[PDB]
Amino acid sequence: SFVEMVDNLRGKSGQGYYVEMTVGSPPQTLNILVDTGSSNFAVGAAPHPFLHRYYQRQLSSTYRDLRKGVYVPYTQGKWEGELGTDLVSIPHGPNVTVRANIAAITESDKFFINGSNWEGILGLAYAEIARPDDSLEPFFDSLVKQTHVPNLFSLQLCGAGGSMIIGGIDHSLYTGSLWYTPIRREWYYEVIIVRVEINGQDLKMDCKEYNYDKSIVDSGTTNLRLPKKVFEAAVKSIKAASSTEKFPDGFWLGEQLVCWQAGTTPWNIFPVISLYLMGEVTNQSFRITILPQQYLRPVEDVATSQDDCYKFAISQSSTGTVMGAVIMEGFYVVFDRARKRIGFAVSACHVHDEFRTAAVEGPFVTLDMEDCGYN
Ligand SMILES: CCCCNC(=O)[C@H](C)C[C@H](O)[C@H](Cc1ccccc1)NC(=O)c1cc(NCCCC)nc(OC)c1
Repeated sequence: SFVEMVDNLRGKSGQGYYVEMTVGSPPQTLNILVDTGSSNFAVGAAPHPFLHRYYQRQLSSTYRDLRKGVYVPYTQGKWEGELGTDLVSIPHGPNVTVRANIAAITESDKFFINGSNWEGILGLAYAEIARPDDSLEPFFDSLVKQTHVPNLFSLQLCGAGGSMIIGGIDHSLYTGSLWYTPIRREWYYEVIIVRVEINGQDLKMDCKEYNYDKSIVDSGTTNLRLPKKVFEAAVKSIKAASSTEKFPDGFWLGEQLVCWQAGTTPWNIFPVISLYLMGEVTNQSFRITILPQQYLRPVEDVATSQDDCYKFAISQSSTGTVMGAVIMEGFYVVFDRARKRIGFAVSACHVHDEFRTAAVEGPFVTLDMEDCGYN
């Protein structure tokens, strides 16, 4: 019975999705960003301009110091602090309490986000990328070891809350079939993209380019991030499709925003993006189709609530493909750790106009999918 965990997430793709958690004895309540792109559980533990509250180790009778420091650098931001353990619970999660590793953040740089309403981060990926090293057991590993919570969780991120189903799959959160792609290696949630189409036209690149470095699923990043060569081809194709309208080159860099009179956004001139993922069966893939309503991120114009403004949510990467929050929105994503696979289905909170639809479709036949992984 997962109904208690439905709608247990708040926040947005721009500043992160967070779940409520309690740490220590007596319980201290904190809002924690859910991050499938990392593996450290860390909380603000000292005053900071953008923190409304923080973990007070001194007030917890169950806190234990590990006398070890830690620092984590991300694509954006970094923090350092002191490692320790304490009792942790998830109010709108499974009814259980675990002793988990906790990094008490004492200094940070461009990590906390003004007005985000979260005070910590829950890294849900594997120990291989945990800092300072892989012997620091991540939270979800601790959860599975100390309780009977099954070794999987699912994320339903919704655009303009959501759900994190801890320990299972809630069939009422999606429609259609779940399609699974193998987790290539247990460090990030690494996957293999075997084909990319824009408005049904193949990008016709060596599929190794799509995974150049790696390809990961990351709820803790906003954008779809693409390696240089793929980003240029994708932007070139998207510009061509919307060429009847003018945008400054800063828009295509995610710097500048674009606006239109409310209700006149020309969605039809922006193409759909189809990402084909390696399937579970020999020579078989499936595809997920991304609408422009996902990669044109709505941004509030505080000057005049007249227009509808958007930011281009596709950016260039030097560390491989990242399927960020705008890609996961509208899909139900199953992180099936027990079976080393990630499932995609159309979400019940799917983004839809009236002419096109986000979709998860298969099967497709794709030869030599193994040659698409970077080495
Ligand atoms: C040590 C090995 C593990 C390192 N693993 C990463 O480094 C991954 C690739 C990355 C994280 O998901 C990071 C988590 C995060 C979340 C909030 C604030 C800072 C960092 N996220 C980003 O670094 C990132 C976040 C955002 N926006 C914040 C809202 C998130 C929905 N924007 C970016 O734009 C480039 C990058």
